[PDB]
Amino acid sequence: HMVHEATASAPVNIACIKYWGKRDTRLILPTNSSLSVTLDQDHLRSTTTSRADASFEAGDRLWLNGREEAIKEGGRLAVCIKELRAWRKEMETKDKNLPKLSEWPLRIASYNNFAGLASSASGLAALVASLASLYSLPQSPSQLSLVARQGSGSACRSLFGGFVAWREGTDPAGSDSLAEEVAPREHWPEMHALICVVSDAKKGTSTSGMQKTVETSTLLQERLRVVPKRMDAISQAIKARDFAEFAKLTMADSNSFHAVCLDTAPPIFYLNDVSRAIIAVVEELNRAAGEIIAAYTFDAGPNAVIYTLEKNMPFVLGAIKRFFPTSEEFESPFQTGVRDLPEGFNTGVVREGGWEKGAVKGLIHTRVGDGPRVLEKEDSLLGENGVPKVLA
Amino acid sequence: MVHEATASAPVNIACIKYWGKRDTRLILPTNSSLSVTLDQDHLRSTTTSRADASFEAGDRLWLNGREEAIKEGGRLAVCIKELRAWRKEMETKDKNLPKLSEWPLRIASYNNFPTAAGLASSASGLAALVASLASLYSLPQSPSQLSLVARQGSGSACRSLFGGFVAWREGTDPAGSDSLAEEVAPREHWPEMHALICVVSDASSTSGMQKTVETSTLLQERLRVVPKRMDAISQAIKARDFAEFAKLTMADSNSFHAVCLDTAPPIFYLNDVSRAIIAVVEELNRAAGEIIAAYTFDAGPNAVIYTLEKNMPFVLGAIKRFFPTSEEFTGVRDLPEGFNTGVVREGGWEKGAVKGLIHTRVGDGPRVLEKEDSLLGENGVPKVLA
Ligand SMILES: Nc1ncnc2[nH]cnc12
Ligand SMILES: Nc1ncnc2[nH]cnc12
Repeated sequence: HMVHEATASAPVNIACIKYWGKRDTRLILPTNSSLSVTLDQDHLRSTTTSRADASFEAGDRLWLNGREEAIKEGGRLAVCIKELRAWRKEMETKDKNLPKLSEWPLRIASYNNFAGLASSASGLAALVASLASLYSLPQSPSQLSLVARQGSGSACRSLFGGFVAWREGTDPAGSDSLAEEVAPREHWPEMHALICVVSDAKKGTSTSGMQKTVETSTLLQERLRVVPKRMDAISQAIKARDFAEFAKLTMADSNSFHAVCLDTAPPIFYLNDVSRAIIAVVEELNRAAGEIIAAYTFDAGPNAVIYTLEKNMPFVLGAIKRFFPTSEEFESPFQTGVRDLPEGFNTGVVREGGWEKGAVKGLIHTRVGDGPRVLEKEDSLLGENGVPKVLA
Repeated sequence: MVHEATASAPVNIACIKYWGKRDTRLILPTNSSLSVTLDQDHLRSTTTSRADASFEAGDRLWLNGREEAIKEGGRLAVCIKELRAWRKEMETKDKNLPKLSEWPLRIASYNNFPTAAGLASSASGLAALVASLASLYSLPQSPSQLSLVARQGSGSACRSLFGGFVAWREGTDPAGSDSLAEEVAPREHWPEMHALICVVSDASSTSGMQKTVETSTLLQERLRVVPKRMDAISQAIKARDFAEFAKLTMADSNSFHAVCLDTAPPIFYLNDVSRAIIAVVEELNRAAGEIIAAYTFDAGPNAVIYTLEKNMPFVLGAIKRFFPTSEEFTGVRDLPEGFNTGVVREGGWEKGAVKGLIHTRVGDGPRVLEKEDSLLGENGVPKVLA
């Protein structure tokens, strides 16, 4: 009984130039280009096993984190599977001797090792990489990113390692809305990142959200004029390894994104009081250093990502650890240490009384990473009958 | 013959926000703004001015019982100089008048704001100084003309020279002659307009706003949008259309805080309690089936919630349901049916997260007061000293 199965992981990525707004909601074509750093799969990843077998019971089945997920026709997962099956069928049409993998049911199981960390970009990228390997697709990562983009917009940027653009494109059919390497991981491997996972228990109760910004935010129209300039500038900065300009652009575009969220009617809020305190600390770190050594950025929630070159991570750790005692124990994967605040650091930028333990829940030290990884049989999430090994 | 005048001036709250100066010396703004003047029965700044030929040379001023320096070329000094010059014009035309302009000034001011409210006081404070000196000197100048002096001395002070609904017109004259306040509608036009100030627990405007001017790209689009909001909100006020007034007020408040966020470094005034109040007001409007309340936020986390007098019980009820207030600081209605309490953290907020509530309403312009209201003793020193 021959087994046709592939397992792949894909990385998380954190946008420096933010995706926020679609011009086509079905194809997921964006209102502007975006640009991200791919993070190290040694620390954060999604992993997906896909198997096709002529003897599986009819109908595809998919599990996420051990719970079966319905694959409704037309939805994000179904569309991705349909496009990748079509590319496999094309191979079979050209070479009639190939086994007819495209005709068989799929069994798919995925897990991430993650807090409020956005899991859809790495998750859909892992699905695409896994199925592309299962089907031995000839398509390039760029071509595969067209499919990932339709599962979840920022998933397309997780098809590459290093520093990665999503080019907005101008084709109404989306053929040029895809990811592109701006610089590979080996160009600037010292780019590290500290993720600050923030408690968010004082609020009430993104795809629906960002379209409300498109519909109602007057300030968004100026953001769309500014983003191309930041794309060009941050690409130059990465190519030049100019950390200060990379950092300035990253902080400016993060704040720009949260600004147009605030300008939405009704307003959209993601930063919380802890997020703002982390910004104050990073801003004061750069000021006291007399040099921009760290850059915060925030996606659609209060967690901070702080970019810094490895050599300056002890300053970032020192500042965060000084003001934000964590409930989770912290070990750097590299045993990176902690340095005292630069002389002149104004501790008054943090509230009187400080922050209670757990206001920041925990820290994750990671760095710029490679693209998706095809794994070995040993890593499979599926048992011998095609049902996941772990069911929640 | 004692020459002494006491006047009060109101606080005002901008619906269309002033944020950004095109001229920092004359205080000319990057855009027009528009506010509601609040009732001096509730919040007021009060200033007594006296001129006397036998005072010791040099003007003196006290604020809340503490003496304040009036250095030449400073804001207060230039304000006094301009008003003195208008008085000297009177004495030139009428040689019989006493030479009040030639005599030293003793000035005392006080505001009645609640302890720890976080309310900005410089605007009503300078408006009261201007009204008091104009009364002392018997100046003929109109409120509009006086607002030029208030504007130069303290910006949005110019909008407190009028009651009701007041515009600060940005003007185009580089010397500022047309950057002044103008009445959009008097208090009597819409006296039903009430306001609930929510004093929020909070763990620099002048320098701050110029950083936004220097660094915010989104500000440049805000400056294109504000004239549209000014026209629309003036029409809504004239039509007494609360829902349109409310939408514009909430939109421009959020626009202001957005360009603060887009400043480099970013400026943050709203906090998590501010955000919760916004969630409650928006859900109140939804559950009520019509817009009955409008939040707005200035340079800090305090909320001001506009509402017609008849709907204040709903607004007060919703705020007191989720934000129990402090001891250190009225009929209420239950939440409308269908209000989703999920828009607030479970169980609401701790007591004192909102410290207290001030219920006020649209009010008239500055008031000239009586001898009994004087802040000065017989010798021209304040009655109450710190
Ligand atoms: N790991 C994953 N695989 C597929 N879809 C996902 N959506 C979120 N995470 C996912
Ligand atoms: N009442 C007042 N008088 C003068 N200047 C002030 N600044 C703030 N409040 C004031």
